Amino acid sequence: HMQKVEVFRIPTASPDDISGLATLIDSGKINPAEIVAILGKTEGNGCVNDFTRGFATQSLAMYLAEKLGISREEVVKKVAFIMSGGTEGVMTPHITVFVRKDVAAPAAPGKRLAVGVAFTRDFLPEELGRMEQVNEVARAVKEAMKDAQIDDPRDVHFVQIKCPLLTAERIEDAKRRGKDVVVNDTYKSMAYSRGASALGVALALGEISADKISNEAICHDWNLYSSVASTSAGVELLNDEIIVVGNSTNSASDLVIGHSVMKDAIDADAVRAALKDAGIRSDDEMDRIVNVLAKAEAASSGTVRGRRNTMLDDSDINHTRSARAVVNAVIASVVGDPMVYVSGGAEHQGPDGGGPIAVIARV
Amino acid sequence: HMQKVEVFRIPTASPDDISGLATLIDSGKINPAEIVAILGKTEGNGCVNDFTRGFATQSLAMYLAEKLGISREEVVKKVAFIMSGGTEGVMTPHITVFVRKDVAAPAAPGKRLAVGVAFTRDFLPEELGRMEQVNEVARAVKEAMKDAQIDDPRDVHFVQIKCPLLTAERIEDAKRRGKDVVVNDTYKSMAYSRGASALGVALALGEISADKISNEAICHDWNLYSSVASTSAGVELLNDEIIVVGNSTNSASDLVIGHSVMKDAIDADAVRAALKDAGIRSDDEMDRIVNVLAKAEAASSGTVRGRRNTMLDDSDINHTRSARAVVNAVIASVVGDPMVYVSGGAEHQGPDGGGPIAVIARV
Amino acid sequence: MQKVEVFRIPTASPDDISGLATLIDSGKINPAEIVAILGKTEGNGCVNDFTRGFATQSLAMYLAEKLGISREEVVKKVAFIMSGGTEGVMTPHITVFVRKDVAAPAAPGKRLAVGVAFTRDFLPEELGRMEQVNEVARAVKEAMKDAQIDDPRDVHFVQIKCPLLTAERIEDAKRRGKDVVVNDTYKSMAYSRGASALGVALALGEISADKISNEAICHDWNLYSSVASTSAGVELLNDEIIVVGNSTNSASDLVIGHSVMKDAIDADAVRAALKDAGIRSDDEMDRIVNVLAKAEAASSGTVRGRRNTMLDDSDINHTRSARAVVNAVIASVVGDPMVYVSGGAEHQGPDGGGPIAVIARV
Amino acid sequence: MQKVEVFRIPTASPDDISGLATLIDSGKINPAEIVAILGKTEGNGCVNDFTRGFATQSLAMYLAEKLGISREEVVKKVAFIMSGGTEGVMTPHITVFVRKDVAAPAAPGKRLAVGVAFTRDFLPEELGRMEQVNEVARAVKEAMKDAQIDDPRDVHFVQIKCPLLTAERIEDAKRRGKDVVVNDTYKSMAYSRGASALGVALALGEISADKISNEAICHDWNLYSSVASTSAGVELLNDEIIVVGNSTNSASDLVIGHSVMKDAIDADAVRAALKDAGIRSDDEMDRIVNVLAKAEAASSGTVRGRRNTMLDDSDINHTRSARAVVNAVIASVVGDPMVYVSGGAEHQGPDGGGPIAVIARV
Ligand SMILES: [Ca+2]
Ligand SMILES: [Ca+2]
Ligand SMILES: [Ca+2]
Ligand SMILES: [Ca+2]
Ligand SMILES: [Cl-]
Repeated sequence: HMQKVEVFRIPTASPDDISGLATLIDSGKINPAEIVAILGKTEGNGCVNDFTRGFATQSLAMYLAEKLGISREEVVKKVAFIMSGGTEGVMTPHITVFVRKDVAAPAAPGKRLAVGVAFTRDFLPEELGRMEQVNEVARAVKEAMKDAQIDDPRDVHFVQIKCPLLTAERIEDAKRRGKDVVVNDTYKSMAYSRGASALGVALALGEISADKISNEAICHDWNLYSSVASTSAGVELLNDEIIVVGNSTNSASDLVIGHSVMKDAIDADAVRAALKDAGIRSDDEMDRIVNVLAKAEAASSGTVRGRRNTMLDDSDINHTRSARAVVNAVIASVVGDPMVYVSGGAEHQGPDGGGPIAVIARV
Repeated sequence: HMQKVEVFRIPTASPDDISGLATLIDSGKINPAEIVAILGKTEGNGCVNDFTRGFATQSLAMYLAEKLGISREEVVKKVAFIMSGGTEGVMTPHITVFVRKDVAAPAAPGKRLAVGVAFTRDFLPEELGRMEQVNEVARAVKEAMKDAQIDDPRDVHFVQIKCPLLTAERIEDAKRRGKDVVVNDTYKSMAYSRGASALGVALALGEISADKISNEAICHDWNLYSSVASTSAGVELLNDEIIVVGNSTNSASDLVIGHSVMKDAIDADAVRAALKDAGIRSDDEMDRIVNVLAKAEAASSGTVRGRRNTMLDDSDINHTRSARAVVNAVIASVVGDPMVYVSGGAEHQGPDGGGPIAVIARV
Repeated sequence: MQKVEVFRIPTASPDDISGLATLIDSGKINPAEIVAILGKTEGNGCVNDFTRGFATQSLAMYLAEKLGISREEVVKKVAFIMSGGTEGVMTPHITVFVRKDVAAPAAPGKRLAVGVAFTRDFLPEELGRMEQVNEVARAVKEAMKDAQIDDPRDVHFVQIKCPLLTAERIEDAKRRGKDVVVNDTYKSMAYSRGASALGVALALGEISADKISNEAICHDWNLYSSVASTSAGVELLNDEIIVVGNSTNSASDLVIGHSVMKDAIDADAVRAALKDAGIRSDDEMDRIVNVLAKAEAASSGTVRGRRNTMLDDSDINHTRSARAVVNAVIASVVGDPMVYVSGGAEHQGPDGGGPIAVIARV
Repeated sequence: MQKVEVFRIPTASPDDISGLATLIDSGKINPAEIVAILGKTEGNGCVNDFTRGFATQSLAMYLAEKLGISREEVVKKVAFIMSGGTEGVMTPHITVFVRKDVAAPAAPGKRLAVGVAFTRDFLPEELGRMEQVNEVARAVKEAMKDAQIDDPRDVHFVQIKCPLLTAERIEDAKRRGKDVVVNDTYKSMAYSRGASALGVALALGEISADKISNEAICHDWNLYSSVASTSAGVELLNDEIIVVGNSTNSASDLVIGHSVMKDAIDADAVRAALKDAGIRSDDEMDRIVNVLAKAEAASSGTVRGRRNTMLDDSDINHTRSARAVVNAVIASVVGDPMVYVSGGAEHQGPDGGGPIAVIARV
């Protein structure tokens, strides 16, 4: 069972811009029936009140439903739509479209890019940031691995998740139902949803043993983390959507993925290590990049390499916005291109203050 | 001898503007040795990273030290400096200067304005938002009442407090010392400091019995509140400073204070009730206003009179900023003047979504 | 006979159509008779506010599918004016205008009437200039006819959506060798709003044409309309006009009245607008359908002699602050923060003030 | 013979003088030899940033008390340039310049030299206009003399603090019958920065006087200085100038070099500036005293053909975003986010770029 994955990084002019995707479909380069996932950077604030994420998904679902002659509801059941808000600094809004199809092809000369998709059930507000979310995410990650035809967790290089958050109305509704939520704070709820989801990845991949994970460890024990999880929260969904990206011997793709882990927000060495892991060994081979995907965050200590910063004290600009600008700038300075995927808030994703970074590259 | 309190509401051009106070001192209207407290609205963001509060205090302490021929340290030991940041909407930056004269003259008939000042000990970071802060504030409020020569809590109409907050550096240092702080969030720490301080007022005044107050109730049980507490947090101090304002039979002041409680952020009726309680019975009598002092906040329900608002969901503008703009605008529309004191974050200060409102008026 | 019905509907998010769908499914609203929807959407109300477009897309998709027509036809048939920015306590909502033909006598006197017109698309270099003024003026007169209002004194509110400049549009104009009115995205909203407002004043006879030139736009604050309400967005390239007034040829059980806020804290003008709409005492406040107002920071940096930081605050843009203030003032008078307040009142009321209208049940 | 010593000191808050006090109390700094302090302070770096003034007041009060002189005399003697905005990972700090007269001989080649000069106060209506250009140019020449630098090729960084407009100052100008360069407080910072930078270019011969006019300021991006670094603030009414370069008549154990970032992600220019200061490999990075750079949003709204939102974002002003980006780029090259990055680079390097200098131990 050979599958071919193709990946298209498409600049966008606004959250609702489908024109670049339409161009690739109209020219025959993309059969829209073979799209399995779209990962976006959308130009809202990336925090609670970011409606560019939902706007982008609605616009893509409308377009694809009408191209395929099916309902928007069926498109959303069939295709993962993960919109990561926040395009701070020089970060360029874009979408990354994953196309997958069965092919009649012989055995790869090694392992090549593979992608799998799985969705969880919807969560009650009082399940976010708790073991209910951890365990359901872990189940879905294992399902997505099977979908990708990856049996060895060491061949998984990036697990991208969209997960829910709490709004004031959802917290108050939980209160009226007699239920207490993990945190009575809309912005901080994103951290708990991101972190519980990341711990689900680590559980599913065997990066952390189950006996170490409990409600009390979530967003507290930073010794527990996944080296490939990348999680992103939004008002526009009530479940978790999972994209597993790795390499498989059952892949006929002309692409590979590699990764490293940024030890902190300015770790350009880790960017170069991720490039090398994807087969890019010199600046001359940089044109083989399809995209770079990374997590960024403010370290809980309030410092980087012992130097204070204000990210956790700044009441005007939220810390995930600042972290995204910084890490996108670092990556852009290495690869010469700010149109790369950077997502903020890296709870249990790499060490405290760091985050996984993956590169999808042409062979 | 006999206390006489005079109160001067002075517009400012910037946080460091001492010119209006200097004009009143140079004219002989204010003897600087008789200043006991200054309550400011300063034009920073009113949140964690607001340095206009400390800048204003430093500028006033420098100026008064040089006028009095004493050290800045002595001025700060002797005079309360309470700088409430955040001048959103049309709210006009200003300071309110409290002068206490000792006069060999009769008391005025009835009860007239009286002011008392007390400072607590410094608090360790791990004490903010907990019973150590509640109980020490209650002790100091009783001391300030004695300083004001008010022996009946019913004659206390406004208790204004400045209290500390947590920064990322202070939280990390607490962690290094093996201590758990009340909340691992700088902005939310302001709410816990404000709320514990307000409960200390309620305890001291007999508004709430001690047996109802515990660490678990702080910033949770909104049935517990003071009807006169007004608390404000800042990076620029490590203790609580307290100004008790009320009326005393042993006073020669030509001023009185009255108050009410806003039931919600748009309760103009409560503004008019506070004016009436201070002897202002018609629009023509509003020229007797010296200042209006009020607390404002976002209700935990995310609504006002059943109508949703975004204050608790908005990741760009923090909720205390929004609440200050709203309540200042409401008061300004009643009294015709936006140069009034409005402070945001009213945990245990009036009901959830409301806050105390006092008026100092000429007789 | 014309009969206008108006529904103020709370929304849970920019894309929330549930309240409108409830009214349609119950038979209160025939979707074919909707002529305009005026929204407050919870984005920042400035340049990078996509809640306006998200709301319009969601409503157009819902109505297109209910009516069995294309979204393109819906947007030609219905004015969608989405005013972003729900600061302070201001409650997100939509106001739906329904116009029916009824076989009943016109009501005594004058009753609510509405008209809609659209302009052509504008080139970036036309925004904030006489091209926009004159084309809006033509559309306003067209919308007056649509409303069957002959006397401009019977127009009480003219709501407009107009375009703005983004960095990409400015750069494209540069590449084409064309200078724009201002090389500033946020300020371009002011020029678009102001030129559109002067178009209203021109069409209504509030200001004679000889007084208006490119040089006076966003400069001569003596020139203003007392009924114009303009709002800018990235989501359109033309101007959309809703004229609201009263006509003798109307059978609506609603009326509209208005006043002008002299400044951002002018509660007296709120009460005057209520009275102009027939609400003369507090106990009649439940006859409000909605209140619609413009708010702005005064160029002097003061209100009633008192400084504020609106024009100096680099964190929060001045139209956000003005909306929070004026919504709070109105809410404190009427007891309800779910009213329409739009910021940036260039040539709309005096400098620092803005028109305020009340649609009320008779 | 002049010897310049430079101390980069982390700060805990805008008013933190403890690190400087420690260097004085240990005998490493004689406070009477301080000639300039260049700070990064943690306010927003825009109009309503009072951390800059708070930092200057705190340092002037500390130094006045240590020296037994008045604060007023300290401010007449020492340049205090506080650049607000510490976005991203940028670490608040101050850089203290100490100049000693020493009997030592002629150190081989050229070594670090510093000079200081102040302009007169400007009226608000003078900001962004030729009067500011010309007065700054005269002060830059005076500062070069103070530094004992006669050749403009030996000037590597000219750091300036300059004024801005607030609403109150604009109203003052209007009351006096004057118009200001722009009726926009945030944009006024760009005009003050840009006019000041053109004054540097004029003084250094980087542009000819006949090419500079009021109309060119903040419009002709072909006119720029490759060493000017300008920063605006509410806390002063004049321009303060620090010229940093190398002189044959210097005994400093430090040198300065520079390059120009072509855009906000130009790490090659960071490396070039390091190499120009004698740092030839990653293992010599420990010789850095500080890195000083200008950052800005390009007028095109793009970096290397890729769109960004810096000029469209109504929540976060573009100089805040540019500072975060360029500090992150420099930090990733040198391994330390405690470097000086200032935003808004009008006529400082190309459009979208800015000068970058390195002070390094020999
Ligand atoms: Ca992490
Ligand atoms: Ca309260
Ligand atoms: Ca106006
Ligand atoms: Ca430049
Ligand atoms: Cl109570």
